[PDB]
Amino acid sequence: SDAIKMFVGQVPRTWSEKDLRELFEQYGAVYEINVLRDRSQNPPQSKGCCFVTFYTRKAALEAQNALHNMKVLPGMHHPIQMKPADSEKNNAVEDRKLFIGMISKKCTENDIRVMFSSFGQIEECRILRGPDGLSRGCAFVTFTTRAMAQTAIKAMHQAQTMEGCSSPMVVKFAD
RNA sequence: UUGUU
Repeated sequence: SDAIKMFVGQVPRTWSEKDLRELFEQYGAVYEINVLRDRSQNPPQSKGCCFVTFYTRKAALEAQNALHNMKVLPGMHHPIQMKPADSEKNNAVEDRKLFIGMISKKCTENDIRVMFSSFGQIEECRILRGPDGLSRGCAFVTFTTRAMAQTAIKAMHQAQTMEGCSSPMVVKFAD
């Protein structure tokens, strides 16, 4: 597939980029290798992990299948751990998720889904409830794209007041 | 009791 950066743990601290390139190139072409370093004192030191960026997702997956939880590098007591790097995380859920406040306590998950369905696909909708299943009068709504969440906010924030509520509905990005 | 899982 397209390029992807993988985080790799249980790499011996003595290994450099050269050693890592050699290992990974067995499975697919490597764009870049970067050993994570600690510069807190002299000299800089490997943190025992690296990033490897493969040109294709296919290569990354083949390396993962071959290595993750399978290959134990020299001196290690656990096998390589490999997964996509944090920097590759794209649609953080946290940035696509709305807090909906001041909704009626009678409001159902389905009620909220319907109210907000016109703005995009809703991947999740949860009413916050207390111990006795009573609504806390608020919800979380996750859209598939933040774009759809912004659209809902502009259209729905304080647009109406629901049954039993002291103020208009609150629609905003979740904390 | 405006309540952010």
